[PDB]
Amino acid sequence: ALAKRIDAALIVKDGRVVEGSNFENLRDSGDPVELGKFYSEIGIDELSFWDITAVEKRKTMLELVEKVAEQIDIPFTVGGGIHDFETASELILRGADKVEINTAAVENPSLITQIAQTFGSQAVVVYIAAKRVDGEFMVFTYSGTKNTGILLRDWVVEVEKRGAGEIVLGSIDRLGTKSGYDTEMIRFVRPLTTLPIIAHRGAGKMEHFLEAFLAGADAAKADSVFHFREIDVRELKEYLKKHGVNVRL
Repeated sequence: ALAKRIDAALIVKDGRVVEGSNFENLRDSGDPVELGKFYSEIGIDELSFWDITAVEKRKTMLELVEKVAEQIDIPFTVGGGIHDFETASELILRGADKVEINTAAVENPSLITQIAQTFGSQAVVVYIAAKRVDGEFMVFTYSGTKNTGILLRDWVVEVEKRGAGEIVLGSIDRLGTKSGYDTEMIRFVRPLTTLPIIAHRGAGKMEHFLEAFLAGADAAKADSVFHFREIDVRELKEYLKKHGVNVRL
């Protein structure tokens, strides 16, 4: 098999973890590099960093990927406000395994192609934020707030065609919610693409992850459930492996 992956997402701003973590065993529980590193040691397969720095942003983001590339041994993705090829190229550049684009991809899909052909499809992740609108899955930009009018089913196909290597599927309705991943959305998207699917939004308990993997997800991304210690990563992996999921352990 293919191993299923568990991803920790970190939101960062000015080199800090926005809202920190409860890993007080750490020297600075709000340091993304030390927190990233610590997750890699306890059983997280990949890391994700989303930057919301002010402009200050480029230097901040470059310093982040430099310090992470040097310290951590697992794959990592860096996003966003990465609006052009040059910024993307430079971050990959500086040590990021992948760049994640969302609003930029929708507004410039050719941006997927450009990074893909210079660095390979494996270097490009497109975050799709989607929401049911009148019985239809629609793609949304600007953190889930702007209805683009594009069907999920069409963007998924287009994203693939342009050469993305992987897709985050984030259920806007589940933002903040704790009651499971949107497995019906996962199951909708699964037969449309052979790209890897990373589920995002909704995780509350270990069983949620088993459900998303049944749904066809190749990876499951979570953040605050991990940071706040609601779910222990080791315990999550031992639970998945006990119920037949092919996880890293």
